[PDB]
Amino acid sequence: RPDFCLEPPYTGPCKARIIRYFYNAKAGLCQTFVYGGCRAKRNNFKSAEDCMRTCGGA
Repeated sequence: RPDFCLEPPYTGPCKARIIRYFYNAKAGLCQTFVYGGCRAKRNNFKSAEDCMRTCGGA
């Protein structure tokens, strides 16, 4: 797994409320967070499957 999977979720400086998935490396699962709408980082996915496919295991 890519190092980016270990980064904390980043909402960013925009004020939208867009529900996205991030890999929570401490729990070993993809969870939702609120993305603000601009300046997304890599541990930000539109679906749980893509999240899990990129960053997970079991």
